[PDB]
Amino acid sequence: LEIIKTGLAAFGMSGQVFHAPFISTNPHFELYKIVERSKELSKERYPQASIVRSFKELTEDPEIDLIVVNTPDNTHYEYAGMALEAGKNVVVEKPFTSTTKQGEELIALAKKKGLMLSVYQNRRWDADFLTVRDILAKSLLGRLVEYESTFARYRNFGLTYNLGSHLIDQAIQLFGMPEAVFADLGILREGGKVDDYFIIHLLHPSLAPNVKITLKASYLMREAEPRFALHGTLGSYVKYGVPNWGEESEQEWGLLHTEINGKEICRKYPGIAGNYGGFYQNIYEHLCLGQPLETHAQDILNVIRIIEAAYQSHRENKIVNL
Amino acid sequence: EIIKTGLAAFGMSGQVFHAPFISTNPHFELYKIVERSKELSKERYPQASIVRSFKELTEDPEIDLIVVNTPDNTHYEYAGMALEAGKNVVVEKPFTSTTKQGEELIALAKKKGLMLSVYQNRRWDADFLTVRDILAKSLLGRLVEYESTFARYRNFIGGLTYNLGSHLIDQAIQLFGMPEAVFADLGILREGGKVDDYFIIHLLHPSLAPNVKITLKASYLMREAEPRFALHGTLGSYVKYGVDKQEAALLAGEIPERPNWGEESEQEWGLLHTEINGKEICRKYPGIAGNYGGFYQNIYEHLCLGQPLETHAQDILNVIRIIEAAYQSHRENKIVNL
Ligand SMILES: [Mg+2]
Repeated sequence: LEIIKTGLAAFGMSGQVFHAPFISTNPHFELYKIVERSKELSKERYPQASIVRSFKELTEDPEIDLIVVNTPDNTHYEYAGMALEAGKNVVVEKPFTSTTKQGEELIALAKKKGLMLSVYQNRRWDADFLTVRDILAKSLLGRLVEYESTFARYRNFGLTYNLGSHLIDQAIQLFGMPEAVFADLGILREGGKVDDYFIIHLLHPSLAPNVKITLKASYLMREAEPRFALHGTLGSYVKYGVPNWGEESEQEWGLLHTEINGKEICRKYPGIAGNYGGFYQNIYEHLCLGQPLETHAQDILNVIRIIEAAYQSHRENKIVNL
Repeated sequence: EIIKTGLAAFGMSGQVFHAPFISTNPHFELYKIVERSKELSKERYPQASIVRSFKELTEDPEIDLIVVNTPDNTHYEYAGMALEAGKNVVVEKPFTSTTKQGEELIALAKKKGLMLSVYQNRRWDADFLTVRDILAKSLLGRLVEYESTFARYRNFIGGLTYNLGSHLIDQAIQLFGMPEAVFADLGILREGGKVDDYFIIHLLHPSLAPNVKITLKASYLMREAEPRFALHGTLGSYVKYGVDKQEAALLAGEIPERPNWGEESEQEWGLLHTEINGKEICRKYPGIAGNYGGFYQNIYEHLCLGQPLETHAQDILNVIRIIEAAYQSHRENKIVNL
């Protein structure tokens, strides 16, 4: 009900694309202060923001309700820590912290002080994932029985950490944490030193324990597997991959093949647009209206636990129970 | 020169998979057909002799080969009777009710110097034959991944892992050998279902290619079908949809003799996306025709020309070992090491 005065820690790509346009347009937030080291780039589009020269200046201002930590990766633990100690709610960009221990510390500190600690991941707000969420919300496939998600690439010259994070994040958000993890990893390309292939099964996710989950990525898929393939009792949705913050061109549309009002339909499906402002609207609804936050920092720790369970599964040739 | 053949039953399997090929192959005579009460074979095979019992096949001194395609419970007894009587034998799946019975039959046939084959016809599906061709020609470069799936959609109502998984596992073993370990996850995804109607199986480190990633899958709830095959290599990929058309044509009563038998259209062919002499190509791959007659042609080449038998009964025992490991992996929530 009171406007969330927001300090933005950096005005590089991420500040200009992921953060400032939505803090600005959202009427429940004020783009109040922006850190720029020497430049005044933000003046042109955001003339009512005040430019400060240092991060500490955001933490020392009692008017600030929220600090967005989108500075370089190495600064994240220190900066989020400074902001929380100063009594500010915090958004940190992925990667949240350099260690799990650090992440646990910050969550505990936020809990102690009654503050929000959110982790920003732009892919949560992309057209493709939101379209999948919407298909599920509307039960277009009937009762869902299978979910598959693959990052297909073709490149010669670790994947489970780099692309697995996004896939695991999205699966946990839709279906909850699994009882167990199977993973098989590969180094498929000659001369490779880190995994360039994985397949992961999340066994019995808490919200939908009967749904079969497959997460995959590979650098040797010259013909791509689907970015999403979903199967239900009434139908299927299959989507192939190419920020993704608007609508999608026809070439990118998924195929929806299902039963609607008792009639079989099989058509390319435009889906719904990306909604990068959704991140901030959810923060508003959480802080002001007490609604569930979709981006709690504990999510990231949960993804890391799954990533580690996947590497353990492969290394030990075992199903890892959680 | 000519293999005199007795067919143990003229039910569906008899009319679809066996009689049309034993008949059209010039190296076989469809000599005798067991029909216990009917005379259904007279219309299409009027030169065959109808007998009323299985014993009339095994006691026939002029029969070289007996095809055991009777109801499932007889198969051990019937194959044993045929072997003891000195005949070469084909058994349909299920080979035997137990593994011990199967091992017994294999040893008996070996002792007597008799052929014991198990009918596994999907080795001659158009799609799989085409896969063998692509691999033979190294079109994908070095293969790194093999996915094989039977996608079905039937949202209403022994398991799928036995019924369809047997075919997929057999194919995978033929190409890549036996795995070191098995992971499987099975499901009953349909309301009211009594047996598994979904499986995913990983055959981990197959002997002949231990770095190739293997996924075998089937489901009765895939309204939009996943590929029948998706193979990936260093240079490219091959992706195929659909199923072999032979069984439908044979069920309709089409005679398999003709030049275009087992052929697929350009639409049915798989997509090959790879590098051929330096250049990227992406096009439908003119495939190998489906050839269920190849099962019998192989039997002839084995018995008459001393060539290797492709379909040893031991192959199905190997397949069953994998199936049992898949069931154990699912039931016990563990990777099963062989
Ligand atoms: Mg205020």
